[PDB]
Amino acid sequence: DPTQFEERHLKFLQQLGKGNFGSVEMCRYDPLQDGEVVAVKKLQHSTEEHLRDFEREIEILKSLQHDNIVKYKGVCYSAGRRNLKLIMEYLPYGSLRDYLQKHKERIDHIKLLQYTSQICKGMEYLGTKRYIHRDLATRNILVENENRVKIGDFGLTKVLPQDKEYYKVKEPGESPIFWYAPESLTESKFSVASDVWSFGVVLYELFTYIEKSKSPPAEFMRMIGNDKQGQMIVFHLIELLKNNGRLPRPDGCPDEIYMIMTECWNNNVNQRPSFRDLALRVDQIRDNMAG
Ligand SMILES: CCS(=O)(=O)N1CC(CC#N)(n2cc(-c3nc(Nc4ccc(C5CCN(C)CC5)cc4)nc4[nH]ccc34)cn2)C1
Repeated sequence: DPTQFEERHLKFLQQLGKGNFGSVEMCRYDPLQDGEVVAVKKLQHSTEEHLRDFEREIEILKSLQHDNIVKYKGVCYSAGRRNLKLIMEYLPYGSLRDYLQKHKERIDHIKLLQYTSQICKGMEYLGTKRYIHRDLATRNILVENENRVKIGDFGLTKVLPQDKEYYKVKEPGESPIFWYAPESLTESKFSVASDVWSFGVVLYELFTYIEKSKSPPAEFMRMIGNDKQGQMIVFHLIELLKNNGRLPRPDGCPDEIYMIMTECWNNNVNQRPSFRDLALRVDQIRDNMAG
């Protein structure tokens, strides 16, 4: 509905996030001019290809309704109905990556496992639509309140072809290589199982509390050698992963939780756990610490 969010009533307030190809702004929608705060995603450095990808992303988000997925509100066909902007609920505590850093002193293991469980259920839901997220990372998780997080961005999400259980990317632009499964690096293959690999990296991130020098890029670069540049980095990352190099157990991380991470990081795609497996395992851990 192009009349739902009219550009003349959508007022900019603050910048919330920004990257090479997109940004999110805090805006106020006041049709009666005298209104709700919303989050608005727009492209940056747009092209016809990027705009078509953005249309697919909007359709993906519109099709999702789940407690742990940020809520679609609509679209603004701005610039006289010659451009597109995506309208979403505003989540007041921002990205989980920043929230964990700001509030680590009140976030214990059982809280981390609540966030883990919630991310997992969002991903179970995504898989029922045959969507592959391809960019799971704490920077793409948003915090609604102390007890609720949601997957907040779907800019790299792809729909599986009807007769295959993987999506093969041809020319990969934005590639978060230090979250990628080995078969994504070596064969450009993305699947539910590669999302599970990346979820293991998210779980690692959580239990580092986003401490300085413990991020996946920083750790993998320290193991590879900080002087390496360009494709050499990739070559070494592939060799490292294929022969069982892995992110370390974070300081203070229980062995049981590191074991979850390492089971997600199986080079054998079919042996990785399912998101249903993981959600039940994590919720049983929480419940057996204390319900
Ligand atoms: C393609 C690149 S992108 O730019 O498009 N990309 C998407 C991207 C990553 C993800 N997911 N993102 C999304 C949002 C976003 N934020 C919010 N609320 C918010 C509230 C408060 C603060 C403050 C800032 C200052 N201080 C640190 C404390 C928190 C920030 C945000 N609500 C939202 N609803 C939907 C989206 C969204 C933000 N970043 C980044």
